[PDB]
Amino acid sequence: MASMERFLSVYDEVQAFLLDQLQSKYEIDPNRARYLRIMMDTTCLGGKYFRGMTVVNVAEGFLAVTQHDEATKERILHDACVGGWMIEFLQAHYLVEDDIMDGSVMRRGKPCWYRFPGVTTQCAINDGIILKSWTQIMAWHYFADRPFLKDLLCLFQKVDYATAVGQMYDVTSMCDSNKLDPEVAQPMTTDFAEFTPAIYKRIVKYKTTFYTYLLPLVMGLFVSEAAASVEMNLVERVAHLIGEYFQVQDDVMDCFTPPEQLGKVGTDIEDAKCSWLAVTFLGKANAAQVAEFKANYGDKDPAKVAVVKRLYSEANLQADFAAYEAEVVREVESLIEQLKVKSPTFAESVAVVWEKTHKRKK
Amino acid sequence: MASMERFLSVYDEVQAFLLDQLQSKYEIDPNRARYLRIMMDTTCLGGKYFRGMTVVNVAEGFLAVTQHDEATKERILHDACVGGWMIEFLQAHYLVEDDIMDGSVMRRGKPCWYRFPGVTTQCAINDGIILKSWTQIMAWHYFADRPFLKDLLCLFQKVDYATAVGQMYDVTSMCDSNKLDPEVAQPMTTDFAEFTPAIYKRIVKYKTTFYTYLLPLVMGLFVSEAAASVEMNLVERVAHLIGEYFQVQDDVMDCFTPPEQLGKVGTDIEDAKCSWLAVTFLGKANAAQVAEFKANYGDKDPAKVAVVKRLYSEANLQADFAAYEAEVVREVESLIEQLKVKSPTFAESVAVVWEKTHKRKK
Ligand SMILES: C=C(C)CCOP(=O)(O)OP(=O)(O)O
Ligand SMILES: C=C(C)CCOP(=O)(O)OP(=O)(O)O
Ligand SMILES: CCCNCC(P(=O)(O)O)P(=O)(O)O
Ligand SMILES: CCCNCC(P(=O)(O)O)P(=O)(O)O
Ligand SMILES: [Mg+2]
Ligand SMILES: [Mg+2]
Ligand SMILES: [Mg+2]
Ligand SMILES: [Mg+2]
Ligand SMILES: [Mg+2]
Ligand SMILES: [Mg+2]
Repeated sequence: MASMERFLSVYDEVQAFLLDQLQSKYEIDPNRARYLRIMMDTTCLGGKYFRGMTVVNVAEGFLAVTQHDEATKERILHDACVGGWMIEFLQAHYLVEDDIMDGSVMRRGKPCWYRFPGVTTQCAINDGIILKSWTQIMAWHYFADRPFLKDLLCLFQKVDYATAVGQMYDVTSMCDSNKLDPEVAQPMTTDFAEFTPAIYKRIVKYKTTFYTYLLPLVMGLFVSEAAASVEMNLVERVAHLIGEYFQVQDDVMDCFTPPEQLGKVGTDIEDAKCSWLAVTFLGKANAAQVAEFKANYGDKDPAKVAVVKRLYSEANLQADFAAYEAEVVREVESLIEQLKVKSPTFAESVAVVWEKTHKRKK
Repeated sequence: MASMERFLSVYDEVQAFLLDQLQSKYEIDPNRARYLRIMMDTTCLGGKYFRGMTVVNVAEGFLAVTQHDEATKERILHDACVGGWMIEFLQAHYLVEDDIMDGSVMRRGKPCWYRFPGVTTQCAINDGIILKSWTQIMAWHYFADRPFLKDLLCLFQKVDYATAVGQMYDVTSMCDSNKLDPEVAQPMTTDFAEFTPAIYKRIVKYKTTFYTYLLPLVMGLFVSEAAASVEMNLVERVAHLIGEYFQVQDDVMDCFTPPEQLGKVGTDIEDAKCSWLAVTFLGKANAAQVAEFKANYGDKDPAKVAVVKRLYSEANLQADFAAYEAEVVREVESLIEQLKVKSPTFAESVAVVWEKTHKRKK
């Protein structure tokens, strides 16, 4: 509501500072400033801002149940917005490199940045790297003399690294561990032995949950100086859980949601990704169903994709997702309940985060 | 050399720390731990270690004239090495992405990281990103209670951003600035109107000088708690001057130093880089020489590349270089003299940095 407007207003402020500074300190010319402005806008906007708005929400929750002088209310909320944009830009960074890494065509209804007619792949790689650097400029500039600066940055470091590590689990999830070797070329897996719930869970824990859930939540606490007033173990546990469900949704939608609605084009089947559908399929498939899977998965051929998708339809995975959903709903409620004990209001924020995640169709 | 091996010993400490942390905190498996170990070795080792050793030298220079407890001596020298390695991992990061962006084949006598038989481009982009995250994991781990932690991290960020911006100038140095529009396909320059000394200076200042000279020198002062005893404006001026000269050498070597000596294969001509040779050549070429250049520059064909090299030879470009060097000598020497005023030992450290840079053959 008033929350979204404030968040969006801050972007313009952040962008102005960044681009103005490129002029006065970095000798940028008008056309390259425009290039980076459009880059920023394309890769940072048009998402649903779940991450960014979570830190705002968490911050709002503590303001509402307490009393603050108007000045201190604005500092915190502005800080929450800047923090949120740090996260949004960090995802921008990830999505840029990820689309290149996954050979994707579309993101958020437009071409992937690296596929923009005037954008070279080589430049896109560096653009992505600029996006992450931007998070650091904005933290030092806006949070210069904040008590939480050191904790915020340290946490940002840890989360970004966990995500880089997860991306390598993800991007190497179709290879055989025992044949993984920089010196020797290696084909994708034939046995699919490493398509297990445990291995799947580990990829997702790192590539997704830390920066999508833990960071927005804990960052919200940081700007409020309210970390102490929650059971951090619970925050961690609820972030990993909602985070995992989030990625399961993403994996399902990759296959089943029309691009016209999703805003992106699926590549999981073609890239031989250890997705939730593939693992769950191998969890229930008979001998003939497995054999057909192995002969068709991980190949660009549009016909072979249809054989996998057909197999996915026949195995009632759509319904296995419901049984997973139901299970997750129980666990989330359980953790929300446990969060109410020390912080009834943060638990409400987590409830909101959950409902948004639960109800999304992207 | 003894100090070299002492420096390398800290690399083993850092590696062992990173890798052990991946096992105990990141659920890494032995095989991926191996992969990342070899990635680290290939990307971080085999260079001259100029950047890393420079921070060791700076610190050694202050220790010789200052009063410290022996424990404090050991700490400063260990910090020096760790900081040196932060910088070497930062270059590792830049070199991995840069070799992808420039389409290069060889780095430090071996294939570029992305050209390793079992590496692939998509995980190489991420490996590169991992390298930079390591610099931050290092900083936070080894420097946690250090008074210079905030200054070091803040300088590191700015330097990193500077470089990223510089890579953006570099990678778009062959487009007409007016044609720079992400919406519209990007044809290479035909007039070469932007191959001017001032435009060349801008690229180099940002892509090279900050991370190659400024960062290690100031790093040496931070870990030493010796920043107050230098004129920082002098440090900046000398860093940018020696840094530019360093890059000039690199551009010359790209074309003239045989790959067996250089440890890398030149791509500047192929990529249509705004290199020193191109800028200098275009600044003295006659009408026919310009024409033939325009007809052959920026193409992969080895016969084309040969003509540009043939043209460069006839243009007597080693004579422009000797004239550039002779003046750089004057100016560097003048800055070293000025540094002696507040800091004779730092001045001497800059003379050593310069000496090594001046007669490097790769
Ligand atoms: C972490 C994942 C699964 C990438 C997609 O994130 P979103 O679908 O939340 O992307 P936007 O809201 O930013 O578009
Ligand atoms: C080539 C440039 C200008 C980047 C630095 O490379 P170096 O020449 O310092 O490479 P290593 O010593 O790290 O191999
Ligand atoms: C950590 C990077 C997040 N990646 C999410 C993507 P993926 O499913 O993990 O490749 P996408 O489905 O949005 O392209
Ligand atoms: C950060 C940019 C430094 N890269 C140096 C390279 P370039 O000449 O700038 O591409 P190389 O010649 O070592 O490949
Ligand atoms: Mg993807
Ligand atoms: Mg991906
Ligand atoms: Mg996906
Ligand atoms: Mg290069
Ligand atoms: Mg380059
Ligand atoms: Mg070069």
